[PDB]
Amino acid sequence: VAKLATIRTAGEITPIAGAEAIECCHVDGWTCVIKKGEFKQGDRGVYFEIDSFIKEDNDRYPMLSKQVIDYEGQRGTRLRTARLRGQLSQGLFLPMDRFPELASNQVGDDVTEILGITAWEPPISTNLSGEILGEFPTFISKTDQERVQNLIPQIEENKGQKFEVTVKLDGSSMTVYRKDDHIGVCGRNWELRETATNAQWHAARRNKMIEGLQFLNRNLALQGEIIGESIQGNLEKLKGQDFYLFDIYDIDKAQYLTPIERQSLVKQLNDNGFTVKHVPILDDLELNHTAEQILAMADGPSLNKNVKREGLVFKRLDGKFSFKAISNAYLEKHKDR
Repeated sequence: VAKLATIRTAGEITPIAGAEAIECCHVDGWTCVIKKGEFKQGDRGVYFEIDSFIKEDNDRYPMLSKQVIDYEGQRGTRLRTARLRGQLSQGLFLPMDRFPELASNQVGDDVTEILGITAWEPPISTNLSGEILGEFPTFISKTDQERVQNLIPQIEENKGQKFEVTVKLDGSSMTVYRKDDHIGVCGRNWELRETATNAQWHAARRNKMIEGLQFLNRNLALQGEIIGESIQGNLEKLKGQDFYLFDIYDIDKAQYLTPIERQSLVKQLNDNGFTVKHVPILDDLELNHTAEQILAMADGPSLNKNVKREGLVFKRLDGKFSFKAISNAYLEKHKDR
C-alpha cells in the first residue's frame, strides 16, 4: 500500500539563506523547498512523496518539465531526493488551488488515484524475476513498511515504548511459507516455480528453511531479504546470494510474531540444524525521539560493517507497530534509490 499524493499541511517555513527566491517548507517529517510565499504555515496542499512518478503535463507540472523520462513506456518525472546547496529537499508540495477537482476534499485525503500518480521502482534483478506460479498468497501480508516521516503523531504517540531495531538490507523481498500441504517460495509480488536457475528457491534450499518449516509443522511465512551478488549492486559485497530473515507471519492467526517470539523460533531452528540467517539486530530502543532524531540514527554500518547501510527498521515489541527510517546519506550516495 502507498499513499503517493495526499492533502497535507504546511508546517514551519524557514528561510534558505543565500537564495531568497525560495524557502524551506516542513511537511510532516519532510522538508520540501518551495517558491518564496507559495505557501504559508497552516496552508494546505497536495504533497507528492519521493518515488512518485508524475506523467508529463506542462500546464499542471511545469516545474518537472526538464526531468521528464520514459518509464514503463510512459513519459513523466520521477521524484527523488535532492540537496540544493546543503538544503535537503524531498517531494513536491503544490497549493490546493492548482487542483479544482479537489475542492471538496479534506486534509489527509489520499488523492493518488484521482491524480493518476504511480510508483517508481528500481529495476528487478537477473534471476529474481523467475517463472510465475501464481499470485502472492492473499493469506500472507507483504513486507512494506511506512516511513518515519509520515508518522509524526504516532512517533509522539509512541513515546516510552520499546522497539526492536534492525538494519535494513538492500536486496529483494523474499517469502517462504507453509500452508497445510503446500510449501511455496515467493518474491515481492509473485509465487515462483522451482527451477535450476531461480535465485529465491536456491536460497531457500541452501539454508534448509523449507526443511525448517516442515520441522515446525506450522502455517508460517518466513519473510526476509535476499541479498548478494547481482542483487541491487550487492552493497554488502557478498559472494553468492543468501536469505536474511526479518519477520515471521502467523498465517492461521493472521498476524506477525513479536520480536521475542521470532527470536525464540530462530533459536529453535538453530539448535535443530537449520541455519537461517537473520538481519542484523541492534540494541532495543526506548522511543523518545523526533522523526529528525530517528532519521539521524539511520546512517551507520550495515551487515558489512565497512559500508553505509540503507537504513533501519523499528518494530515495537508487541509486534503491532513498525516503521522504517531510510538513511538520507544513502539516498544521496545512491541516485538509483
